[PDB]
Amino acid sequence: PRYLKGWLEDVVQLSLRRPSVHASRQRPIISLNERILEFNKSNITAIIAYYTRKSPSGLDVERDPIEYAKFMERYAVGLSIKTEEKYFNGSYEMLRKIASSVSIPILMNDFIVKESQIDDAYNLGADTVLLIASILTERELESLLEYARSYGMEPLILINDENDLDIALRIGARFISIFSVDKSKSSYSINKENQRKLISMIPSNVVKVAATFKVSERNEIEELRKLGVNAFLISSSLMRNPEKIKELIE
Repeated sequence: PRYLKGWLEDVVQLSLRRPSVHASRQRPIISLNERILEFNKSNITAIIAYYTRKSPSGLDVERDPIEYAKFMERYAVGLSIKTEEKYFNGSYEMLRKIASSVSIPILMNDFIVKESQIDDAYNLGADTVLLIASILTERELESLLEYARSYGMEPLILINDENDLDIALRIGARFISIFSVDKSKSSYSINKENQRKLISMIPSNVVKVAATFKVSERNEIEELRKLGVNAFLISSSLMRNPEKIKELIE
């Protein structure tokens, strides 16, 4: 992986030594990028529900993962499950349990640094994974992207700046996420103004995911929609009331 230091390079090598898992999916892949485009054709607001048990930035407990997934299943275009163990309190069993009880695209949100994690994701039932360009070399990101595609998994590529986006687009990325739920570490670089900037630099063909900032004003959403954003990544902690989810969903 690229030159990382501090907190991130730690969880990065934690992933490198993460023991592979033996399991087998009990349902095939349900494509996330493709389900978003169909949500688009029908003008359904495509919301990827972002779920983590605990977080380092915001130290707060969560509600039952299985119960939450069963709930969001009728609304979200897909679910993003944080499987990192140390800082985010996720686990592979949690992912396997969610992928078994739900029939909508599941995205494994973790720090993928080797092909076995991708095998892990496929075998645990995830429908795709998160690939972070700012963590992998252009070499590793091209390879991993191919590995996942062989499984039939079109990964969502996280980019945080024009640099990451150049790397991603040249290796042929077809599914991209401008920013994530939390606002980076270099942080002011991560704002609403830079986000539209990065979005306009993405080819109309690419499926674009925008990490929303403020959920409630629908005119941040229907505005990003006009700039081509296909789906929105939203923290679970802002989607608990069904009627409110509907207000977002139209």
